[PDB]
Amino acid sequence: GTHSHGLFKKLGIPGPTPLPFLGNILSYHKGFAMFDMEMHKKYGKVWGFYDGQQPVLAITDPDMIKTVLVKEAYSVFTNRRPFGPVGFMKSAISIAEDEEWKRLRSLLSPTFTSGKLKEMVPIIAQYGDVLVRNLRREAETGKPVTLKDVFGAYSMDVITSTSFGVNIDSLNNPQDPFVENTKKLLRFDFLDPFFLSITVFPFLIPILEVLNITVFPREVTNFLRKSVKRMKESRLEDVDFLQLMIDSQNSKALSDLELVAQSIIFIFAGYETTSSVLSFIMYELATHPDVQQKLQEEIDAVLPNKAPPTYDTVLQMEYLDMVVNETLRLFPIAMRLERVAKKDVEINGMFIPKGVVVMIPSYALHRDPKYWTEPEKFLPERFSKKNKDNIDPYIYTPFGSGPRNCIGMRFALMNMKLALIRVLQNFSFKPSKETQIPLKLSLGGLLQPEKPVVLKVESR
Amino acid sequence: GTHSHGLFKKLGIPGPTPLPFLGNILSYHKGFAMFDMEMHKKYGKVWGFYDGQQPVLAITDPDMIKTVLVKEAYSVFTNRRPFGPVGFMKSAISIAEDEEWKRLRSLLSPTFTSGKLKEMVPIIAQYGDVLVRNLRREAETGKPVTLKDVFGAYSMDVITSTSFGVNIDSLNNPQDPFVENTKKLLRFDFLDPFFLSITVFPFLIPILEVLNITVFPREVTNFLRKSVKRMKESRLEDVDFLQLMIDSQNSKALSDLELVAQSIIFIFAGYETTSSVLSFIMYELATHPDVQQKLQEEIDAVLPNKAPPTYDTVLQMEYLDMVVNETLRLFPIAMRLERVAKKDVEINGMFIPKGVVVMIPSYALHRDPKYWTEPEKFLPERFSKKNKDNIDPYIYTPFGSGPRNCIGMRFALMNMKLALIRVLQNFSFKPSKETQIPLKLSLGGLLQPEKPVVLKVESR
Ligand code: HEM
Ligand code: HEM
Repeated sequence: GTHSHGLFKKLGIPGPTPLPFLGNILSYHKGFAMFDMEMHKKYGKVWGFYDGQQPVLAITDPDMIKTVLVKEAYSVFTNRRPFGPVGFMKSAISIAEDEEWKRLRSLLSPTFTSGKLKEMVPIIAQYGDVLVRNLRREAETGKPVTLKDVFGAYSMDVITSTSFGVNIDSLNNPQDPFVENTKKLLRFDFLDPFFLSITVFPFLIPILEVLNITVFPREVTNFLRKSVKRMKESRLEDVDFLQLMIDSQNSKALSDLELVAQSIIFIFAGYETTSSVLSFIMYELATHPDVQQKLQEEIDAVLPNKAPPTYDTVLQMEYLDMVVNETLRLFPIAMRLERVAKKDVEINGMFIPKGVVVMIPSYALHRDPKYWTEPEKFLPERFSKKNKDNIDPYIYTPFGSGPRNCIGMRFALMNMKLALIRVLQNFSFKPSKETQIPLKLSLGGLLQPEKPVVLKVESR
Repeated sequence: GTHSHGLFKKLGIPGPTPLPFLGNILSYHKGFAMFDMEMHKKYGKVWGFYDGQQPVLAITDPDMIKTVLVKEAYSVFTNRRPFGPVGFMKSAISIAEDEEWKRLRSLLSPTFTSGKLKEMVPIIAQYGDVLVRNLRREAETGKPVTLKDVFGAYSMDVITSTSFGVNIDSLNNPQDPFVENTKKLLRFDFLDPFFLSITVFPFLIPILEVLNITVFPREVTNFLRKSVKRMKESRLEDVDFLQLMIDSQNSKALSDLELVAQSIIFIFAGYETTSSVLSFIMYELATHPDVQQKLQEEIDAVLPNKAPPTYDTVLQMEYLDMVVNETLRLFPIAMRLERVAKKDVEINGMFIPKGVVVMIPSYALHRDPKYWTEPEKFLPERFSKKNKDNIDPYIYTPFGSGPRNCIGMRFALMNMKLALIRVLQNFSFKPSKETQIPLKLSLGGLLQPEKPVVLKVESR
């Protein structure tokens, strides 16, 4: 109906007037980012809209954002919006709620410490070497390279080896059953017809769940469930995420099925995200030769030509950090951050009813001219140690913020940097005739290039 | 979704471009009649629209209308659009389909013959007398009279006595259990929130039916079911619709439950319809004193003052027939006629896919300036025996047409005429200060005055 559709009107909150049943979902016809940009421009600091019957409050004031993401994380804003239909993946840390979430976050946090990270570096390193060799041969036969294919394959190689201990060159072994399964763990397009229908008829989710219909492919999760079981029967008895998880449940203990839910959600959270960002980075480097050259000069200085990167030397590369951060400013692939008000609240003068989704529009904030000079331009100096103090951590939020921020942030940052270093040590990347310049974005539910980035790759 | 929403586009048929999920239902914001008028003006002869995902083809060419309502009634256009949730009322003749319908129509047709009608006339007559006495006393204490209350009560008195043999003065016995139940059998507002939701989510109807949720009030049908049973146990053993029905099943025979379904649907089809039209007629007569006076003169001529009307004398009153017909031209209370294409068809050059609802917009056609001079004016002479041959029976369709037209047409016409005669013999009807002039129509799903017609009633 429209019973909920008078909420923001009643609170004096501005926003696009909702249609019966649909709410404002027709405003998604150009994707999430364009919707949020336009609403921001038109309504200002705060606006309300409806995903079907679901009220969503967008906030843009960084003190408000602090209150939601940090200060009242545990009291009120603990969970993201409910998500289904799911089966056992209900126990995935990204989907879990309240005490169940707070428990998983505790069990898993030790796994993502820098100390653990540093021990994982040799493994990630090995597939940098693989990425290079794959790159090199796709180059010495001089045709333009599809980044998503080579970085996609890199993204997988690193997850498997660092999570399970499965050591596969996915690019050259694409019909390996493990590869064929895990490669299906792509990000959801919440603007596709199934999810729009679920948004308009959310009362159908329980019907789907009772039939065990789930948006995580059953065949894949079944396969991974069986794989995990056999590896646990290979480790017991005879350095990866699985081992650390195996060891932790070896004590309120990581259940068997819970363990596998986390393994799967890690792939899901890390696979296409990491691939996408690396593609964006290489696009920026290719279209800004001066930046690519300067980055190559830093790498060569820190690592006298082609010395292998280490954890310590990665942390030494300031310009590398700037390029990664500025690319993430332009392309915050989550686009929005979300928390549900689990009870009535009044934050910074504004009353928010229980059940409202409070949304932080990262993409819109990242490109807001009020906080960023020439926001559409790629300018790494934004993040130089001189200019860096100028950056509000509640305006710049590519990994979110607070207790429920990206738990794999450190790993993803390290992963990408190690990829970039090895790749840049060996090659230069340049536009091809069929490089899309300037880059156009998908008008779908995922922040990605409209067409895959294709670059000419030249050996140094 | 919108899979169906490209149908008319594919057939080159014009119409309002549909929204996802909703189709064109937001176009109903001013009711059915205004929607059809506007679409007619804007698209012309034919147009297509979507009630949710359901394609509806509106036709206005009288040869096309003939083909649908008459020529291909049995082959293709046998049923109206499916209607639920219903329980046992599935076997009501108005709701039944195909062979089940064709059977019920045969079993029930003998009941609505003129010969039967004439035998029912004394019974209907008695409640004309009751209507008058009720009117007279509400008048001699001189306050403006709410037509829907007095005609509403008349409408019920005639159904009960002529259908079951229940003889009640409903106006003065409003808490009689029979009255209290039957008075709930009002017409559905298909633009109310429940029906709009069912239109957008028709896949929910079977879920409702398996829980025996039904749009016919269960308490009422239960009561009427029990009543019918006790009267059948009073007739057996020891002139109305029930008796004629009782006698017919006394032989492919009218089942017990089927009998009761028909009794109920008759009330439903006859109660508010008859009341509404009588109210419209009195409104026209009150606002056109010359017409009311001329009608009173005919009645007095045919029935030398206050002689009781008979079947034969009713048929003698030409100006009475003209006034009734012209009121029905202005206010065709069904508004639309509908048939579903049960298979693919090509009528008059135009292909119509199986499953499309073909709709004839009676209200729009009744007020179409191309077929009617000054269509908004009340002009009984339209239907004078001189001008009457000028009337296309597929443009003027207040009772529909073909094998599935209004089976109670004769009865309803006789009923109203007998009411009007008795009422006009005794009173004159005039505007009150709070009479709405000109009359405004409801913007809801039912063709009715926006506010109830209230008239000053004066004894002759
Ligand atoms: C550059 C790549 C990545 C980006 C841009 C990214 C971004 C994000 C963002 C914005 C959130 C939501 C934070 C919030 O709501 O405040 C998130 C959550 C999460 N991410 Fe990442 N992520 C990336 C890679 C990874 C990787 C490699 C992992 C590996 C484990 C991972 C695991 C997770 C998990 C488990 C959550 C949910 C945390 C929770 O609910 O407790 N992500 N990510
Ligand atoms: C002035 C009052 C009335 C008007 C304007 C009216 C009008 C209509 C219309 C337009 C239809 C659809 C015809 C078609 O689809 O071609 C219809 C159907 C029907 N009407 Fe009436 N009606 C009235 C009174 C009555 C009464 C008193 C009865 C008593 C039995 C009745 C019984 C029915 C039935 C059973 C149907 C469905 C017939 C079938 O599907 O076979 N109506 N009516």
